[PDB]
Amino acid sequence: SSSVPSQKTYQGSYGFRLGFLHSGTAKSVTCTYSPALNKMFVQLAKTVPVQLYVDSTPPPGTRVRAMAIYKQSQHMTEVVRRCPHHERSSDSDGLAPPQHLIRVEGNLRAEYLDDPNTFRHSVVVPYEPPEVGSDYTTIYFKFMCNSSCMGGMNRRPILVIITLEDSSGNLLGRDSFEVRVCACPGRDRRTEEENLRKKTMDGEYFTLQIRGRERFEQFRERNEALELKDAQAT
Amino acid sequence: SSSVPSQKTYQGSYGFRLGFLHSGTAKSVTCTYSPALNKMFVQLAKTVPVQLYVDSTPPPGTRVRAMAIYKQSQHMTEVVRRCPHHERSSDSDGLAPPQHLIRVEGNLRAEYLDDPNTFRHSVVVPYEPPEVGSDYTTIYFKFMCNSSCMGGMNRRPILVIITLEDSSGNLLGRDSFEVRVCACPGRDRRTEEENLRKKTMDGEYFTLQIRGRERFEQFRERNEALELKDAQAT
Amino acid sequence: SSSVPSQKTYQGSYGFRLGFLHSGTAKSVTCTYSPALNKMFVQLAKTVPVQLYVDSTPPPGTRVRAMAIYKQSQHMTEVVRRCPHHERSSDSDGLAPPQHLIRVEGNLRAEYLDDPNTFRHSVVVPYEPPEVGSDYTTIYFKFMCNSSCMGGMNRRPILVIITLEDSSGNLLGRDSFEVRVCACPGRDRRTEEENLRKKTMDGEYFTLQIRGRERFEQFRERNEALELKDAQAT
Amino acid sequence: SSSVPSQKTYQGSYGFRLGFLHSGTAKSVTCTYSPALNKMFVQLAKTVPVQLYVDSTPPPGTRVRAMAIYKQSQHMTEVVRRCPHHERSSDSDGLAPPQHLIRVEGNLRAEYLDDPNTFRHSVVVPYEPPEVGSDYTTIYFKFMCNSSCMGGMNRRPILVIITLEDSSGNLLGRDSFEVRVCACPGRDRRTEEENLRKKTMDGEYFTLQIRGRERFEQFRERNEALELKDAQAT
DNA sequence: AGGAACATGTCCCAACATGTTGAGAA
DNA sequence: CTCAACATGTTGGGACATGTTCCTTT
Ligand SMILES: [Zn+2]
Ligand SMILES: [Zn+2]
Ligand SMILES: [Zn+2]
Ligand SMILES: [Zn+2]
Repeated sequence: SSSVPSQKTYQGSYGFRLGFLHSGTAKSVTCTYSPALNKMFVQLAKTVPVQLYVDSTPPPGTRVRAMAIYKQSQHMTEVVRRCPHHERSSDSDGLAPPQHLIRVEGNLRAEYLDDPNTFRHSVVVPYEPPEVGSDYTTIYFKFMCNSSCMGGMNRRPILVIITLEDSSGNLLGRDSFEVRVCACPGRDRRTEEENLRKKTMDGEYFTLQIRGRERFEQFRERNEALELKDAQAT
Repeated sequence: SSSVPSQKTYQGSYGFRLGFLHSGTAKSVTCTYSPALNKMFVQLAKTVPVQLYVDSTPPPGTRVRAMAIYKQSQHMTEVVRRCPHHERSSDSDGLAPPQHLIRVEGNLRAEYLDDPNTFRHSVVVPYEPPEVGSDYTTIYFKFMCNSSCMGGMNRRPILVIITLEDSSGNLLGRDSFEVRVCACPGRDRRTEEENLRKKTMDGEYFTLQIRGRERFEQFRERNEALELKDAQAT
Repeated sequence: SSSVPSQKTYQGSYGFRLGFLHSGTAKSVTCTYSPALNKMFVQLAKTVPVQLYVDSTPPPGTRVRAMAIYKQSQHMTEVVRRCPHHERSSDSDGLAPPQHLIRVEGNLRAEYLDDPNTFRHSVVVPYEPPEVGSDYTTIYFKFMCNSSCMGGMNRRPILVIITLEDSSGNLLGRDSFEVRVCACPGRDRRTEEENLRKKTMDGEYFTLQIRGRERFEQFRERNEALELKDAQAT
Repeated sequence: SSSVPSQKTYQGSYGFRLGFLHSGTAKSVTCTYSPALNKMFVQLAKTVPVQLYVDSTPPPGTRVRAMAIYKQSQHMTEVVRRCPHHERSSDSDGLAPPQHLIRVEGNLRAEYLDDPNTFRHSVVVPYEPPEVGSDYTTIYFKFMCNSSCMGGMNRRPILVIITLEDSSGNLLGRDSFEVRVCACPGRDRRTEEENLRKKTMDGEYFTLQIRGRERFEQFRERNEALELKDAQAT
């Protein structure tokens, strides 16, 4: 009640920042990212690949930490955790405590923390350099609850904070993205981007006609992302 | 689960890449390759010839490893293995462990690895130069499970990664192709190449509103570029 | 797992049976009963009045027990309990254990049992005679979970069994009705009674062949005979 | 070893037979019996009990055997067990061996064991006299595998031998019915009755037009019910 | 407080998917 | 060694299910 985890973006000296795959919005997609809202839509307990980018390799012993907080200010001080139901269910993973919302997949060096003061949960992993011929590293997350789970997130939007820190635990970089765990990411995603379009519509716009639905959605995706970089330029 | 090995193409210092041009005559193969999908269609336990291309002769001790991973991101962290039924089968030649999906044929120097940290399976063979009169080295594989095997791949599409490495295991080159092990390769290939065609024969147009003159310029050219390349499907 | 308690109607020596005729005025109830389904629609934790009818006054020590079981046979063996979230709620009045779904209201003699052999839950109260001027005894229930509560009933229809017994617990009578705890009782009732109607109004003509002259007569004396008795919408 | 037991409808002095609740060819189900085929279509691990009926209720202690045997004149020797895949799947129920096809939940009297010589699988339960306020008995059946699982029944038909046997285990009854555990008991059921009735249909056949998809099923829940009561040619 | 208008998890079933079997082609 | 017909588990997404928000109403 006297300290909330900072969510201010910060590239730092290593140009740290995140990247995500490109997905559709079909009623079959299990995970899909919206550059228009910097928000990930994923089904319960399904893999969420997050790409980590760097301009220069960080010092030895650098770790990456994932932590979730509530987006709305009236809930910001409330620790995000699993609901009574899903909490009362153990998984093959004997590493992550049954109360943690975020898990890391395929990494036995992962470590789950319960802050003794803030009581906030978080999972940390060693920073690994990109594979030879690659420009980024990628971590695979999982969210063990539906944003709607009663007794848990209870329909409250959450934000995921990814920090890059050194052996001492000092901040080296930080980025973030919103998350919504739901039954149909495709549907929910289309709905939100649809409500966003019918809003910031004002001014002089050039018109480009595109052939094909897939090609169009890519062009539209790259377009809405650019309109975001401007949304907060001043 | 287990971390995901890189699947990014990397020709490296030797311009490493794969080829799939092996006639039907001589060792009448029942498999077939589709360049339109970069996917091979083969039957369970049947020879699959793959061509290795390199610009200059690699150093002494170079090897060639083969590893299979699940294509879809929600399965990428799961290790690709054989199904219980086929695993306990006696189709084992001794050299290859009963749990490996990928096998090398006609090479007694092949070594099968069951990683102790990533739990991933793979098979390695010493790199061999092309035959006198050829500019490529052939290698023969065998897939011990149907892509549909329950308990196994379970109808989940897989991707085979071929990496070139030095005696130590350092990456020198990498390439890959999709694989589907079925009972009727010819059929399944027609169907999939057919579904691919229908996907690029839909003439529906969409309009996009672009803000900023320069931006429009960039997007337009991007489109004209894809446009002046649409007329070639004949 | 747990054996399934009998749900067969048995009026017994006292002609025991239930009734659901309680006006809206006085204790304005938000629940509603559908005789066309013998199913009660009520909201979470809201009073549900039920009438007890008997031909002759029962012996001293007679009690009335209430037990809920899942309707569908594939769930019948699962004990009906509250969900984790609502179970840890503070809506507990003390008398009733936090895990019980069914509660008795306005009766401090009510006893809650958590069977040590069947693990089934139930609540009992001493049988009380009708009020001067009435031929039925009223009892008030409270359902502490929504039929949709995950971790709990999980959208699975339940059935409430009311049994009349002697001081020892021997069966003297039994009756029952279905129950659905939802947020909008009125709506859900209309929908279900509506789906019931459409089920008994289909107007598509199909064909049926027979291989006899006698037996045919029976299915002949009923066919063009049921299409007559329809003095409801004509 | 021995051989395959009888399956000739032999009620005996005590008489014996069973029954199944209402089951329509509607694909809106998870199980259904086709009297015109004597085949119990049911999904995987979905409880599907059968009614116990007996005129002269045998002496307490008597038991009802239930076994599975292939109806094909070549596999009748092979024991009916679970596929290698599902075998790994160790269900919570430790009462039934993780290799037995049949199960019976919510019944401590459940008996499971491997034959000492032939090494067969069987389940036996004590004939519980119709309890207070009833007239018959009901046991909860299951099938932990599909009739198509490879490494198991492998697309091979089976019969559930239900013979009432005294405490000792001496013959007393003999009833039976074929089973086809699948994923679509509805479709599958009709896809058989079709080709079934497709044969032998030349002669005097009256007509009858029934209006009402449900009524049609009602005139079928009796007419066809007499195709086993009137059709006594053999 | 009764009730459209959301918000959001499940279900239905016609495709679709895919190993079998078998008769015919070169 | 190719197709046609089957035999059979899985899927895609519109329809349905179901708690929540908030204006209009006694
Ligand atoms: Zn939850
Ligand atoms: Zn297999
Ligand atoms: Zn609840
Ligand atoms: Zn099986």
